[PDB]
Amino acid sequence: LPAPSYWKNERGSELLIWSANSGTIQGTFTNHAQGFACQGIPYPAAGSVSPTGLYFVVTFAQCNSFTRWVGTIKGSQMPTSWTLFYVNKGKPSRLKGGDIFTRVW
Repeated sequence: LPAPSYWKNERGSELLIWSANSGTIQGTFTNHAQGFACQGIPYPAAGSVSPTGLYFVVTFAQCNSFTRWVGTIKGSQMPTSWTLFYVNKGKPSRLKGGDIFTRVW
């Protein structure tokens, strides 16, 4: 994982990587989905990078949710799958999906 570096997915979410030394990732993630109560606020991204790939987790604190991405780095692209855990009648739920982050700088 190059660091620092900056990546965006197809939905326009941002991933800023500060460092990834000794395979611990220190990053900042911001969602930009209009309507999501935690969009536009930067949250820490934490995880691990290895020869096998990477994973990172972001907790959107004010929204009682977190997402974990797991994937790999292939040059300027970072394909990943994700699992979101959240709470609308106050009921927790899970969602699953995929993202490709592309390196911007």
